[PDB]
Amino acid sequence: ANKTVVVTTILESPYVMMKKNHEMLEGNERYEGYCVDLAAEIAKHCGFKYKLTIVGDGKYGARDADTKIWNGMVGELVYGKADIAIAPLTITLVREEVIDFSKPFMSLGISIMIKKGTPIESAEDLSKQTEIAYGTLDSGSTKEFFRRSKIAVFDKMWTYMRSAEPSVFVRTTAEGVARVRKSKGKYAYLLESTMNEYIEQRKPCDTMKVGGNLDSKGYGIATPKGSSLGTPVNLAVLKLSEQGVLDKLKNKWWYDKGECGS
Amino acid sequence: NKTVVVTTILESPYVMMKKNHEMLEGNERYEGYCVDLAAEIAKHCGFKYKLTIVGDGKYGARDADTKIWNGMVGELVYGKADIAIAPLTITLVREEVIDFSKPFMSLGISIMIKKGTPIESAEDLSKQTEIAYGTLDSGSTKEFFRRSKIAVFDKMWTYMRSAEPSVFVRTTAEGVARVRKSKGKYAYLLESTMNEYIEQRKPCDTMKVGGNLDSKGYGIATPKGSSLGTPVNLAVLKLSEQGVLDKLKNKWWYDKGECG
Ligand SMILES: CC(C)S(=O)(=O)NC[C@H](C)c1ccc(-c2ccc([C@@H](C)CNS(=O)(=O)C(C)C)cc2)cc1
Ligand SMILES: N[C@@H](Cn1cc(F)c(=O)[nH]c1=O)C(=O)O
Ligand SMILES: N[C@@H](Cn1cc(F)c(=O)[nH]c1=O)C(=O)O
Repeated sequence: ANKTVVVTTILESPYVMMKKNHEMLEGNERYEGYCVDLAAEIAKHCGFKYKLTIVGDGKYGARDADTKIWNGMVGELVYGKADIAIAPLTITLVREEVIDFSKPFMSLGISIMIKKGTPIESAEDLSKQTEIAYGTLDSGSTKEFFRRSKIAVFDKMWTYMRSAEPSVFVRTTAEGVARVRKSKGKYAYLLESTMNEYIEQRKPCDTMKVGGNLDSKGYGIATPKGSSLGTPVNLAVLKLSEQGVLDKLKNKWWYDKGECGS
Repeated sequence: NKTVVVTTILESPYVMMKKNHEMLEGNERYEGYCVDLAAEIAKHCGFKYKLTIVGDGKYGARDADTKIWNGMVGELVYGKADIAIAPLTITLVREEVIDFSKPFMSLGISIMIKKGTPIESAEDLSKQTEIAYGTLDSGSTKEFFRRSKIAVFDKMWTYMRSAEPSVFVRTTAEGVARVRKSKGKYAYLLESTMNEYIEQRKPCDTMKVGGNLDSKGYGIATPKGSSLGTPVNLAVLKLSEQGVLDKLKNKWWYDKGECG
């Protein structure tokens, strides 16, 4: 019979955030954001009840080279702890081999965040100098993009980042933002364009996205391989796209209440 | 195994007839982004294939009366082709009847005008009557307008469906020619990918205006449940991650730009 769907997700703004009065709230009511709204829409169109659960290790999902064990949200799906992931989870080949993904609900590419006034306009620019350090989220699809790239500029960037001291990798997007804001232009952060565009709209309005994106991809709703939820969830994503709901939700969480002007 | 029958469509710069194609044979008759993409997918999946241009020259729509699918979608649904490798938009009604890979290219509906036309947006088009406008007479753009509940787009559809003479065209080439020859009195609604290609082609007399009206993707399609779906999708993800899709886009779009 019908069972409550366990949703794995991650505290990443503005996708899932603690509500102001979270300390006296319980269950799903503790959270707000794009993916909270998206989970409600998907659940409504698919006819299920659900419980939002923040991934224990705070990771997206990577496979350890030695143990072959998956961590993060991907791990929660692979090992049967969650029924679905509704999060800014990038569709990647290695993940697609072990979990199912809907068609993407949001587009993005790796991008560059600078402190305003930093003399950098492109990845090439970063790669041709050493005064400004740069890095990525310490686990996830961005780091993997650099590790795997055969493109010379990106390989050069990876060769620098992997050996940089102190480490240029950060544990959370928030840590990356802090490092940009505090480093007087001497750190630049490589992060997904969606997060970058969100942060550019937040006080104190001291960061900006520069240059084109380094790649082009999408976030997808993920389920364990072969789950019966996969098909209706995908149809729901396509419906929400075609109805304009995904556009409305992006505007709601990114731009409608932006803090850095119009 | 056997030779995979690929349905596709003549649409620049995805599939085009080569110069001197009349003395060429088979796959060698054709060139373009989807020709290259088909070669890459087939190499990764280890199959031989035959490119075939869809008989009716359509993308795929379901007749409201007979419920029969035409175009490339129809070729898959009725067992005439094994796979479609083309700028085929992923849509809900199609996803219900065929399988799609993850998308290989992003696009949105967009506006093409003859340069100097006093139009900057869909809202602009919707608020006037001097300039006619239309879409490809079958496909996802037409369906977008037919189904939209957004006020500006519904207003546009209400005009287009009843316009006389017809504002709909059989091919993109026909829509572009109509823009070019109508002295600013016809604007064309078409996918941003095609728009951006045409904008950089002689005679350089058209431009894209405004933002895109939606955001979606093209996918590789197979008959529902086909065993080809899984390896083809993995191939699309590999080509994406390797930077090959970007290389192919750069090759077929901005490399052949003729307008500076
Ligand atoms: C891993 C890659 C193969 S990928 O990310 O899946 N695709 C790569 C390719 C360059 C690309 C990248 C991004 C997009 C893209 C386009 C639209 C969207 C959303 C708004 C809608 N997705 S959809 O499938 O078209 C829709 C009908 C629901 C999300 C992603 C489309 C194509
Ligand atoms: N979406 C990524 C995780 N992720 C998140 C970010 F904000 C970022 O900048 N880079 C990144 O890899 C994934 O799914 O691994
Ligand atoms: N990709 C569409 C077909 N298609 C092509 C175009 F060039 C266009 O402008 N509009 C459109 O619907 C589909 O798959 O129906």
